[PDB]
Order: sequence, then structure tokens, then C-alpha cells
Amino acid sequence: ELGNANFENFIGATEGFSEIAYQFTSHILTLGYAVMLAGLLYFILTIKNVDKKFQMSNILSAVVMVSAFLLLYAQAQNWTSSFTFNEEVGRYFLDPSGDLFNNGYRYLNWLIDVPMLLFQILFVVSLTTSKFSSVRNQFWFSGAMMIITGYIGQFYEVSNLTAFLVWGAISSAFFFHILWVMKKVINEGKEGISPAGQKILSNIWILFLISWTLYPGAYLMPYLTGVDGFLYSEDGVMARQLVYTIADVSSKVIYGVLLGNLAITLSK
Amino acid sequence: QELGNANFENFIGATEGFSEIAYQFTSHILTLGYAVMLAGLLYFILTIKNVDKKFQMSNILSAVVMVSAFLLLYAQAQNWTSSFTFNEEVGRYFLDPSGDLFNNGYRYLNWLIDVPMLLFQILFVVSLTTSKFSSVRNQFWFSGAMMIITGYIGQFYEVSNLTAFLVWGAISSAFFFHILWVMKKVINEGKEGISPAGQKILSNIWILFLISWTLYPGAYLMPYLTGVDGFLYSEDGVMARQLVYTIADVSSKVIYGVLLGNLAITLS
Amino acid sequence: QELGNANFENFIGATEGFSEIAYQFTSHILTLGYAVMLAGLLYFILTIKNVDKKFQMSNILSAVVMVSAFLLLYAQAQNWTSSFTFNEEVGRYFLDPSGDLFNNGYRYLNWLIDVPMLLFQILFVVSLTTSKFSSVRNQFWFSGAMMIITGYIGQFYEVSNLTAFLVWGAISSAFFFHILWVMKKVINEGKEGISPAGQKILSNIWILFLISWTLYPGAYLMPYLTGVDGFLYSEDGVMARQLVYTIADVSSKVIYGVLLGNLAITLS
Amino acid sequence: QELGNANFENFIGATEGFSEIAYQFTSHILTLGYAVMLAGLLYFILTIKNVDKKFQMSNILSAVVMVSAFLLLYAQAQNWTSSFTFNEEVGRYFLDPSGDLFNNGYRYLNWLIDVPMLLFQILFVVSLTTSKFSSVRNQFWFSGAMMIITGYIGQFYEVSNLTAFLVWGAISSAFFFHILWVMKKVINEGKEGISPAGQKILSNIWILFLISWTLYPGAYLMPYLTGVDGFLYSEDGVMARQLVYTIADVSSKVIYGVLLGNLAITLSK
Amino acid sequence: QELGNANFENFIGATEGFSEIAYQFTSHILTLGYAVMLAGLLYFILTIKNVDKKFQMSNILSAVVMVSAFLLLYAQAQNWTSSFTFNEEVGRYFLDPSGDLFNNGYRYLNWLIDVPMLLFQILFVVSLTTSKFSSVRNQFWFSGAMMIITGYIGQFYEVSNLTAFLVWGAISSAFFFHILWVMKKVINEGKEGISPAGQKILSNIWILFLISWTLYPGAYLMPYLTGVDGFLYSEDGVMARQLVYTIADVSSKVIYGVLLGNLAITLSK
Ligand SMILES: *C/C=C(C)/C=C/C=C(C)/C=C/C1=C(C)CCCC1(C)C
Ligand SMILES: *C/C=C(C)/C=C/C=C(C)/C=C/C1=C(C)CCCC1(C)C
Ligand SMILES: *C/C=C(C)/C=C/C=C(C)/C=C/C1=C(C)CCCC1(C)C
Ligand SMILES: *C/C=C(C)/C=C/C=C(C)/C=C/C1=C(C)CCCC1(C)C
Ligand SMILES: CCCCCCCCCCCCCCCCCCCC
Ligand code: NA
Ligand code: NA
Ligand code: NA
Ligand code: NA
Ligand code: NA
Repeated sequence: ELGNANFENFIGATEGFSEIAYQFTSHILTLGYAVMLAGLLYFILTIKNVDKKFQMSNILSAVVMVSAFLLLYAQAQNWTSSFTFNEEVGRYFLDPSGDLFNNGYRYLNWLIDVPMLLFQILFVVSLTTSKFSSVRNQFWFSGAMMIITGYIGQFYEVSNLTAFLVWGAISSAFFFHILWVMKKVINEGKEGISPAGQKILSNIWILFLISWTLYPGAYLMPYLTGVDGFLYSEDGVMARQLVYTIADVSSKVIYGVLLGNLAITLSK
Repeated sequence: QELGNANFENFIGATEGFSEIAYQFTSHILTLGYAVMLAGLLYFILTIKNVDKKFQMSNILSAVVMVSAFLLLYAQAQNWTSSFTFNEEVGRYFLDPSGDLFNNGYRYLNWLIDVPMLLFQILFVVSLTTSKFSSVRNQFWFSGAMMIITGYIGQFYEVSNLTAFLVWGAISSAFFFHILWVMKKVINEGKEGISPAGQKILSNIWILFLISWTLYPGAYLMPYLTGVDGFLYSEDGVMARQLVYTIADVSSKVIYGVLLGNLAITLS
Repeated sequence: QELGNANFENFIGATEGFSEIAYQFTSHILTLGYAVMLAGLLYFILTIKNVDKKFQMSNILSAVVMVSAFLLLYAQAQNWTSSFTFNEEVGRYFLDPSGDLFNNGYRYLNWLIDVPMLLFQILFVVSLTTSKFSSVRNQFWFSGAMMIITGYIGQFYEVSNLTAFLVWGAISSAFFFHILWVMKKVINEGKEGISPAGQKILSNIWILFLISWTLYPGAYLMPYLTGVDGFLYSEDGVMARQLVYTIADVSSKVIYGVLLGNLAITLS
Repeated sequence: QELGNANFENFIGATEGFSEIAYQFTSHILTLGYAVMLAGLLYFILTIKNVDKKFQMSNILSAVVMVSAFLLLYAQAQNWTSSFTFNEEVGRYFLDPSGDLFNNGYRYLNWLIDVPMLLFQILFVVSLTTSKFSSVRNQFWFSGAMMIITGYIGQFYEVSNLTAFLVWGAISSAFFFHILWVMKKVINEGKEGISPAGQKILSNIWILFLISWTLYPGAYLMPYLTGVDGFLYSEDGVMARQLVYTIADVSSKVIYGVLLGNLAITLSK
Repeated sequence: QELGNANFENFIGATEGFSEIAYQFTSHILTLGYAVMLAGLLYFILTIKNVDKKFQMSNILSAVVMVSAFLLLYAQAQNWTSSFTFNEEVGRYFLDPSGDLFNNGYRYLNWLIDVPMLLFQILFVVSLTTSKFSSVRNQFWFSGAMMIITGYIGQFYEVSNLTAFLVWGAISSAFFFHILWVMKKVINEGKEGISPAGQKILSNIWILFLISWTLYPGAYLMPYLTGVDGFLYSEDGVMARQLVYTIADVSSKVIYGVLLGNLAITLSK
């Protein structure tokens, strides 16, 4: 009787995880939080490389990094404490004394990362039609609604598939609003800067789109091959956490590095 | 089973147990709390040289608070996960005494750091007119100490003795109202003789102070706000209490320090 | 149930056990202690550039002390929670030998850092007149070392051998009085030739030093301050001992360093 | 008992067990590794202002690597101590499955930080002549990623499937040789137009790079370097593997960064 | 309970066990050690700008040793408390194998950081006259490595094979005497051409070096300094060994760095 639990727990409590699956999930989470701490150091040590009016961006990047390290460190431990080896079969099964594994740790902490990540670009690009405050408030409201609806939804990814999908769609609405506003921001920021900055901004747009789209992909991962599909297995757990790590790295570290390069180019 | 003078979370977890949603949400919200606290430390450290020297003390005090907050919430997070263990037969988290009983007093005593410093730092940005700096500081510190100590005594009896619970709560509320009075005086005097932007910032600071500080007696009273054997005397009440604690912590510490720093910038 | 040369906390916890209030309060007070120490470390680092170069050593030494203090009070906190475990049948925390016996001598040996450095740092702010710097330093260090070592030997027999307890305590008290004499000389010489404000600060420093340092033999004698089988030979005595330890730690380290820094500012 | 696609440390520890020397030495060497990494982090941060601004990026990248290394090695240290428990009846440490199986893959994925950055940072000290900066960088990054991923896949089968082990190892060795080729090109171009002292430093850097990076496939092959049922298919092989890992880590990260910093110093004005 | 090539602390704790005073004191002394190391790290970082630039390297290298030391002592502290558990029936702490056996080798390998760096940093303050910098450095590093490695091999047999114990100890003592010789030469050359105050500081540094470094073979021999089945082959010997280790660590690292910094200040303009 698992109740409103994530599907990792069902897979681990029925079939269990082979050595490769368990060890790979642990390794990918470890790499995630290591990347986050290294990026924190990188952003702190490069603050004076940009003009003062851009250093805020750097700071915010650092801020984000802090949150992520702590989460992906906790989450990491969580994984290894939720599943233990059974010598009789050679697989890792759910160990209830280490609690049920839950991805929600990431959702609430996005309440830090999503606003901040949306906010810092407004310290590097210059708006030509929109108001700074209006864009900021839209970003924050839509991100909060998206995160909260998705966080409520993921609790029912096995118990109540209907609620899962409904909350996912209600979240995707705010996601589309965020995407529209961000495209507006980047198009307005391209105006009046050298072609190098425009190239950096187009790269930022592409990276933003892909890496941010990766997250609902991980949301739906156990069902992307339908019920009782190839992805509703330990392969799906591996894929979920791998996509999470890729999207984390891209949307945080690489995004901050491209913002820093843009700030360097715009600096005098 | 005999629990003695323990918080109502322990009683709920020993009788009904917690569902996956309740337990996981409480853990996530405490994790988010301490993550927010360490990211603000960096923020407040990294933005020290953004204000005139005379205001920088505020920043320092903010950082101090952050440290305290982080540590406490980190500890508190761990304590939660160690006090409740999954029971597979029914699929619910029950009290685990080998991990010690859960107690909110960890917050209360640590407020002995937070409450004075928070009340102290505003006196490094605004300039008093008819009030005396040392008088305001001593009143703040004495009233805060009394409030914290009386509430800390009272919360131990939230289940074992409702009468002492309420009596200590009222005794604490007296000092709380005194603090609100002195703070209103301080804000009104600080408004005198400053720019309109600083006046708007001070108004926002007063509103934030009022709401976020009132949230704490709300969390104190949470299990009984729907009466004896009411709806909030459940795992829903535990979730609500920790959520209110986290919202109040973030608002009264991080956002309060950020608004104070904005005020310091406009005055520079 | 033979405990040997163990502290009286272990005897109380092995015979009567601790109630929820007693155990939780001891844990909270130790947690507050180490939080205060880390916050003080941050404060003393951040306020280094507030005084002239010649005084900055004081800050550094303060920070040094903080480090030591933090680590021990963090360790000691852990030790408390690991040494006593909840018994559900009666609802009380009893001695848990798998977590090791509780011992307060961790503090003693760590005073081998604190006592010299604290006594040393005042010699970087005040200017001696008739006394020799190196003589004062050597007297401070030797007397402090002897005091700490003799008290550390004595505290192991606070239950198993009252005679050794009291004899070693008196041997320590001799060196304590020597330290008090030398400190009075140092403060009186430092008052000479400075402004009245610095003299008032020095008087406050002397009062604080006296009270806060006298608090330590008080915690040493705590279980017997009401006689054998007295009121304090209970969990109440355990609470009182750890509370006195925390008050003395905060006063003699953090507030002492803050007053020294204020003096350094007035002398700058 | 069934272990599946697990490293050979688990098989040795589950069948023969480890003596006190083997277990204690492995723990000590991993501890020394992560201690060295943290000390190097401190060093590279503290010596940033010792070189001209244009070279300071190198320092930063070193520090970045250090962080990764420290964290990873720290975890791995814990993992060792969690996988093997003393049995008083025989006097040997045996596999403890409640602590998870021991796996070297923690290193491999973390090389996804180490290998690019290490290859990247030298491009902030030396000046290329005929090669394009971005071309060299992209080649380094792609070849390193492929090498790491293929070796990481291969090492899971070092006991359960020797054929896949060797095939993935060879596929990885291809990209390793490409990396060596590009690095030799970089060193030859960097020697041009700098003082003889900097050229000597570059020669030492090339020798160190070659040896220290070649040490890693050696640790990959360690249990079989004396054949099946050989001398190295024992606790001696486990000790040798972790010792080679630690020596290669120190040499290829800390000493590499120190030599790069000395080169940057001689090039500074 | 067969323990094999294990340190004598495990034998004492497995046969007689430790009393409350002995166990608590060993734990306190290790805790004090790592606390001292972290505080010294803070001190050496915060006092960097107190000396001329050319001397600041000393400061840096001191903090590197403080990092290493800190980590090791922290680990060792944990290890002690994890290896011995209270038995309520008799009131003594006995060996607990689930926490691993206690081993001092953690220190030894970490000396591979401490011993070279400590010997290196003095060469950033004093100026040699007749000796060559690189020759002194190479001699220091080689002799220190050999000393550490031979003693590390030997200490595993302090109970199981006293003969190998003593043979490895003597082989190590040879390199120790070589180090003392080179250090005496270095101090004599550094005294030349500096003010009398710096010469007095150098004399004090030499005395400190001699005593604090000689303390380590003392801890090596501690259980047998009173003969076979002597007084020191007891829990008293365990306390004495760890206390000597802590005193030697503090003296040879923190106080050594402080005296070096004082010398650097007196040499500073
Ligand atoms: C960061 C923490 C802050 C600002 C804490 C503030 C605490 C209070 C306003 C305490 C309030 C209390 C009462 C008014 C009544 C009941 C008891 C208390 C202690 C919760
Ligand atoms: C930060 C720690 C400080 C300032 C410690 C001070 C310690 C003392 C004043 C020690 C006092 C002792 C006695 C005078 C008698 C009994 C034994 C002692 C060691 C507790
Ligand atoms: C700090 C870590 C570094 C520099 C890692 C370097 C890694 C390699 C040179 C990897 C080599 C591999 C092969 C050449 C063959 C077998 C598989 C590998 C992954 C071990
Ligand atoms: C911080 C650590 C230091 C300075 C360590 C120094 C180590 C030694 C002087 C080692 C000495 C040894 C011998 C002289 C003989 C026996 C074996 C050793 C390794 C303990
Ligand atoms: C130039 C520096 C002069 C230093 C002055 C004296 C400071 C060192 C004092 C060391 C005290 C050591 C006391 C330990 C003695 C052994 C105790 C056994 C129990 C009585
Ligand atoms: Na596990
Ligand atoms: Na739990
Ligand atoms: Na406990
Ligand atoms: Na183990
Ligand atoms: Na223990």
C-alpha cells in the first residue's frame, strides 16, 4: 500500500533495480550536485569580470547554485537511503526505513530557481517596449502557479492518473505564458546591441527553450511509452533522473555562463 | 502510549500517522526553508558594498540572521525525517521514538538570535527623531526576550495542558503588542525627513513586518484554530503549521533584509 | 549498571531518565550555542576593516575562538541526542550506551584554545603601563592551562569520588584567582591615558569578564549546589548546567569580543 | 550469491574478503586523495593574484576541478567504508550489501567535469598559432565526452562480460588517442614564441599529461593485468587499482594545475 | 577474535577494554586536534597581508597543511568513537568491529602532504648561502617520502611481528636523521645576513622542529617504551600515544607556521 507515491517506489518495490540502474541514478545525482557547487565557485570568482550594472546577474546565478547543490545533495542521499541490496536476487528493492523516494523536493525548490533564473536576464538585457516591473511580475506569478500546480500533480502520477494529467495541463498553461514573455524579452534585448550580443541572445533563447521543455518531459517520463510500456520500468527511472540532471545543468550553469558572456560583451 | 509534554505532531503521528503527501510536503517545505536561508546569506554578503558604509551594518546583521536561520532549519529538517518512519502494512508514517520526539522549540530558542538582530538592524538605516536609540534598542530586546521565552514555555503544553498553553500564549502576546507599538513608532519617526521613495519603502516594510510577525502566533495556535477535534487537528494541521512557519521565516528575514537594503540604497 | 568515573547526567539518565521538557531543552540550548558561535564567527570576520590595523588582531583572535567554540558545541549537541533515547512505555529518555556516555570534558580541553586566546586578545587593544607584555602573556597562559587541566581531571570524579572532585576544583580555583588578579591589573593599566568612553567600555568588560568566567565553576559545582540528594541532583540540574554553560559561552566569547571591538573603534 | 554487473572489488570482498592491510590502505589512500583535492582548492584560490589577469581563468578552472574531485573522492571514501564490514571469526572484511555495492562509476561521470575543464584551461595560458581556439576546444570536449561515456559503460561488465568490457575499452581508447593527438598539437603550437623556460615547462607538462592520463586505462584493466586467476585478481589488485587512481588524480589535476600556474607566472609581466 | 596486522589499540580494546576516562580523553584530544587545525587555517588565511608579498607563499603553504590536518583529525576522531562501544555489564568500552578496526595509518599517508610542505615553506623565508635551493628541496622531499612510507609499512606489524616493526622503524629513522641534518644546515644558512632578532627566531624554530618531529617516533614506539608487557602496553599507553600525536601535530604545524610568520614579519620592510 504505497498510496500517493512516485512511480520510482513502485518499480523498486515490485521489480527492484539492477546494479546498473541504481548505481547510475546515484552517479547522475552526485554529478548534478558536484556541478552545482563548482558553478557556485565559478560565479563567485568571476564577479569583477563584468561591469557593475551586470554583477547582479552573477550574484543571482550564485544564489541559484546554492539552492540546487543543497537539493541535489539531499535528493542524492535520499535515493541511496530508499533502496537497498537483496543478496538473494542481486537487486535493490525499496527500503521503507529510508522513506519513499519523492521528486517533490525539486518542485518546491524551483520556487527559488524559476523566479531568479527569469529575473537575472533583466539585469543584462535592455527593454524597448515592455516595463521591467510588468515583465518581472508576470514571470514570478506564472512561475509560481506552474510550479505549485505541477507539484500537486506529481503526487498522483500512479494513484490518480486523471489528476496527474489535469494538473499537468493547468501547469503547461502558465508554462506557455512564461515562454511567450521570455521570447518578448529576448527580442527586445536584441535591439541596439552588436551582432555578437545578438548571437549570444539567440543561443540563450534556444538553450532556454530546450532545457526548460525538458522538465515536463521528466514529469511524463514513466508514461511516454504508454501504460505498461518500455519506459514504465527501471529504464524510465534512469531516464527521468538523467533528463533532470541534463536540464538542471543546462538551465542553470550554462544559462548563467552565457548571460555572463553577454554581460562581458556589453561591458565597456 | 505515554508521550508527556510533547507537540501535537507527535500525537497525530502516533495515533493516525501521516500520509505520503503530508510527510513529504513537510520535509520539502523545511528543506526549502533552509535552502532559502543559505542563498540569502550569500546575497547579503555579496551585496555589502552596494550601500554607504554607515548602512553596511544592516547587511552584516542580515547575514548573521541568515546563518542562525539556516542552521536551525537544517537541524529541524533532519529532526522531522528522523521522528517518523514508514509503516508498510498500512502505508503511513508513524512516530519513531528512536529518532526522538518532534519539537518546535528549536525555532523558539533560536529566535533569541533572530528577533533582537532583526529589530536592531532597522536602527542602522532610519534616523530616530524624538525617540532615543538606546531606549528603542533596550525595549526591543527585553520585550523580544520575554515574548520568546514565554511562548517557548507555553508550546510544551499544547496538548498536555491547554490552560497553561493559552495563559503563556497571552502573556507572550502582551510583549508582542509592545514590540508592534515600538516598531510603529520607529517607522513613523524614520519616515520624517526622508525622500518619498524611502517613505514608500518604509510603508512596505511596516506592512510586511505586521503580517509576517503576526503569522507566528498563528502557527502557535494552528492545531486549535478549528476547535477541539476540529479539521486542523490532523496531518493537515501539521502541514499548515510548517507551511506558515516557512512563509513567515522567508518574509520576516530574507524579504525584510532585502527591503532594508533597498531603503539603504535610496538613502545613499 | 556500573558507570564508573562518569558525569552525573549519565546517572540521572540511567536511573530516572529525562522528561520531554528536560531533554528537548538541553538539545535546544546546545543548538542555540553553536548557532551563536557560527554567527559570531561571521560577524567578527565581516567587521575586521572597522578598526585600525593595530587592533585587527583582536578580531582575528575572536574569529579563532569562534571556530573552536562552534565545532565543540556542534559535537556536544550531537552527543547529547545520541546518548539518551526515548522509552515509550514510560515516555522518558534514558541512557543509551551504544551512543557513548555523556561527558562535558570536551569543553575543558577545548578551553585550551579559548582561555589563552581570549586572555591574549585584550593585549592587542589596551596599552600596559608598568606591566610587561610578555610577563602578562606568560602568566595568563600558564595559569589558564593549569586551571583547565586540574578542573578537567576533577570533573571525571564528580560522582565516583567527591573528594578528588572538590580537591581538584580548589586547585583550579587558585589559578582562577591568579588569572582574575592579572586581568584586574591589565584593565586598570589599560584605562590609563584613554578617553572616558573607552574607560566605561573597559569597566563593562571587567564586569562581564568577572561574571561570565565565574559562571564556569558554577556549572562545575551545579549538581551539588543544593547538597547531596538535593533538588539540583536531578534533570533540573542537567538543564541548569547546560543553560549556565551556554550563557557563559555567549557572554565570555561573543559579547566579550564585541565589547573589545567597540573599544578598538573608540581608540581608533 | 548473485552480484550481476558489479565491479570486481565486490566479488573479491564477497568470496575471499579483505585483510586489515588491504582495507585500511584503500581507505587511507582515498582519504589522502580527497584531502589533497581540498588543499589544492585552497592553493589555487589563494594564488589567483600571482599571475596577469588574462591567465587567472586557468586558476579558476583548476579550482573548479578541485571542487568536483574533492566531492567525488569524499563520497567514494565513504562508499568504501560502507561496503565492507569486519568479520571477527576469520579477521577479514567482507562485502556488506546493506551499504550498497562498491562501484568506481562515481569517478567516471565526474570526469565529465574534470576532463573538459582540464583540457580547456591550458587554452588560457598558451597561444595557438595555426589552429583555431574553438575548433581545438570542441574537439577536446567531444572526444573526452565519448571516451568517458564509453569507458563508463564498459566498466560495469569488468566481471560479468569480459567481451563488452574489452570492446568498450577499445572504443574509449580510440577517443583517448585522438585527445592525445590534439594535445600534442596544442603543446607544439604553444611552445612557439615564448621563452625557453616556458618551453621547458611545457615539455614537463606534456610528459606529465601523457603519463598521468595513461594511468587511467591502467586502473581500468588492473584486475586482469596478470591474466585470469592471476596475482592482481586479489585484494592486491584492489589496492593497486585505488593507488593508481589516487596517483593519477593527484598528478593529472593538482600538479598539472601547479605547472600551468608556473608557466603563467613566467609569461606574466 | 583474531585481529591480524592491526594496531595495538584494537588488542587492548578487544581484551581489557577502555575505561570511561581513557575513552573520553582520547576522543577529547582528537577533537581538540581538529579544532586547533581549523582555527589555525582561519588564522593563516586572515594574516596573509601582514608580510611582504615574497613571504606570503609561506602563509599559503601553512593553510594547505591546516586543511589536510583538519580533515584527517576529523576522520580519525570519528573513527575512534566508531570502533569502541560501551558494555553496560562491566562499564568499559570494548572493540566494536562493525565500526572497523582502529588504525593510525590515516595520519601516515596524510603526512605525504604535511611533511614536504612543512619542509618546503621555510625555503620561502630564509635565504640559502652555500646550499642550492633545488638540492635542499629534492633531498627534503625524497627523504620525507621514504621515511613516511617505511614507517607506514612498519606500523601495521606493531603487534603481529615486532621484528619487522623495528626493522622498518630503523630504516625510517635513517631518513629522519638525514632530514634533521639538512634542516640544521638550512637554519644555519638562513641565520646568515639577517638581524639578531631573526636569528633568535630561527634558533627557536630549530629547537621546536627538533623536539616536535622527534615526538613522532616516540608515538611510534609508545606501547613498548616500558618493555614487553610493560605499563605502556595498556589503555594508559593508548592515551599517551594519542596525546603525543596531538602535541606533536600542534607544535610542528601551527606553532611552526606562527614562528615562520614572525620571522617573515621581522624580515619585512
Ligand atoms: C525570524 C523569526 C521571527 C521574526 C519570529 C517572531 C516571533 C514572534 C512574533 C513570536 C510570537 C509569539 C506570540 C505572539 C504568541 C505565541 C507565542 C509566540 C512565541 C509564537
Ligand atoms: C570560553 C570558555 C571560557 C572563558 C572558560 C573559562 C573557564 C573557567 C573560568 C574555568 C573554571 C574552573 C574553575 C575555577 C573551578 C572548577 C574547574 C573549572 C576548570 C571549571
Ligand atoms: C581527473 C581525471 C582525469 C584526468 C581522467 C582521465 C580519464 C581517462 C584518460 C580515461 C581513460 C579511459 C580509457 C583510455 C580506456 C578505458 C576507459 C577509460 C574511461 C578509463
Ligand atoms: C604534521 C606531521 C609531521 C611533521 C610528521 C612528521 C613525521 C615524522 C617525523 C616521522 C617519523 C618516523 C620515524 C622517525 C621513525 C618511525 C616511523 C615514523 C614514520 C613515525
Ligand atoms: C615564550 C613562551 C612562554 C610560554 C609561557 C608559559 C606557557 C606554557 C605553559 C604550559 C603549561 C603546561 C602545563 C602542563 C603540565 C602537566 C600537567 C600535569 C597535571 C598537573
Ligand atoms: Na542503498
Ligand atoms: Na523517516
Ligand atoms: Na536521542
Ligand atoms: Na566498514
Ligand atoms: Na562509541
